[PDB]
Amino acid sequence: DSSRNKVKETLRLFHGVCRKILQEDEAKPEDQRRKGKGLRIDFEASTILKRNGKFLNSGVHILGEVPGVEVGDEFQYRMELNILGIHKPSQAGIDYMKYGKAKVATSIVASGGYDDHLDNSDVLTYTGQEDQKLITGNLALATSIEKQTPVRVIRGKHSKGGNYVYDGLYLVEKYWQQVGSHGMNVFKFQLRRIPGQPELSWVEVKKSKSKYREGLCKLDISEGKEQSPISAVNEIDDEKPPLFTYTVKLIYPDWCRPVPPKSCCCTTRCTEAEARVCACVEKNGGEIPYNFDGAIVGAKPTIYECGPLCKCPSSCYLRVTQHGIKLPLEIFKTKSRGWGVRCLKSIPIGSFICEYVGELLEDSEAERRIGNDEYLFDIGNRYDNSLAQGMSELMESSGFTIDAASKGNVGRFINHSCSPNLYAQNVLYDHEDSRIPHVMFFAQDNIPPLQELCYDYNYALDQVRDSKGNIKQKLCFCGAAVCRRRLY
Ligand SMILES: C[S@@+](CC[C@H](N)C(=O)[O-])C[C@H]1O[C@@H](n2cnc3c(N)ncnc32)[C@H](O)[C@@H]1O
Ligand SMILES: [Zn+2]
Ligand SMILES: [Zn+2]
Ligand SMILES: [Zn+2]
Ligand SMILES: [Zn+2]
Repeated sequence: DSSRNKVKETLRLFHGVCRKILQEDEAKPEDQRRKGKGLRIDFEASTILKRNGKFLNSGVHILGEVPGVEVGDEFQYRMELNILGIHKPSQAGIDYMKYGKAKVATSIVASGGYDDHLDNSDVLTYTGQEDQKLITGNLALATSIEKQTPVRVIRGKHSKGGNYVYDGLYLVEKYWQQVGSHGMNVFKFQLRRIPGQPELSWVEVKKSKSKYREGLCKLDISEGKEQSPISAVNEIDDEKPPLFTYTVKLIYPDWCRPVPPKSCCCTTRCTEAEARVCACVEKNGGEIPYNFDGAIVGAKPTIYECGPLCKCPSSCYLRVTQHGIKLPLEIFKTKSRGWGVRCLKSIPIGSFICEYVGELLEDSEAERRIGNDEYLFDIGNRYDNSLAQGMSELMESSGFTIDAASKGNVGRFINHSCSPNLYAQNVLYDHEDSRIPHVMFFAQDNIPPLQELCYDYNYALDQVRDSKGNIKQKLCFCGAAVCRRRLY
């Protein structure tokens, strides 16, 4: 029930610790950094979580589906498999457990180039293990043929971007022996995916790359304004996306034209390591809030980026959300929540998605809203310090509203979930007005491709009111195992 949430939170804690350790290394002068000399942030984070009892399913083998782990789930590090107890061994490709007097495989890691042909997508050929011997793992995978017991398959790319993918449950059908190219016998196993499971994510991505893709009903809702086109897909009905004036960047009315923020004195990328003063690093409380790869280290009340009069180059480490969308986004028709947003590739945890763009207005003007309050985003105090607290145990609301009813960007189409994979992060760079930060969405999960993007709308129950002025209700259809059942 809450096992999905405990899995996601466990991973979130792991990656938070990883990015903290890495931040710590990136703050050091290049000469004293450990990244070169065998820094293993995954192993340190792993150790920290283990020594605090954070590992799930430890000391127990599971055959078949693991609670809270779903088909399509992606992992950046192999040790995540260890932390969740999906796949116990540190290095070995095959994991197994006792079954009667024998042993059957519970899990395999097919690391590498995988076959990408669509008419064989349910079938997998797996190499075993100078001759390979029918012992331990190989023997267990062979016994799986006799028992017809399910095997978990994890696809491993030969880093950071969707390195391990859980592809679901397979049955082992046969095995044989042949000379490998190293010159000795190896074992080969044929597995078949069990019918009834969600489609493989690589299959969906592959089908999505075609121009004859099912349901494709618009090439670019951006109308050529975003640097990459944002398409629209509808496999549900024949409805087309709502019309609105697409707006890439937030445009300030004259009542809040930016007063020029306090600038920067660095001729190159800002970092803690370079020792002369950077004002923008002090704005962030003496830290760089991003890792050097662009990922947010961890949610904060406010992040300060370098602005228009900082002498920094575009690739400064404090310049991230200001460069706009980089992911290949698209909107698509949901069954019961109107239009939603998703991405055509994996999104690494910590990645910036997009801004909530629209017309800025004061609250008072906000309470007089007529027409569409579906696209009203109230700024102020969405910061969630849960993760920061959890990690510490290991180691002012705003009146203003963004109205995207008439003018906005793709962010207006992002739906609500009670178990969200995104969060809202306040960012300042072209001004220092605390009342009206940019609302920047970041990933708080490693997001598999084509998984719907969602954040917490954070409405208070029984405070959303009628056209005539009284309490209104709306049900939440987010489908999460722990759904709070009402949107407002
Ligand atoms: C900012 S709009 C998001 C895009 C919208 N779905 C559309 O088609 O234009 C918010 C509206 O989407 C719908 N919505 C978003 N999340 C929902 C959820 N979890 N359950 C039910 N409706 C949802 C609600 O009607 C809500 O008023
Ligand atoms: Zn800078
Ligand atoms: Zn600087
Ligand atoms: Zn600066
Ligand atoms: Zn819900």
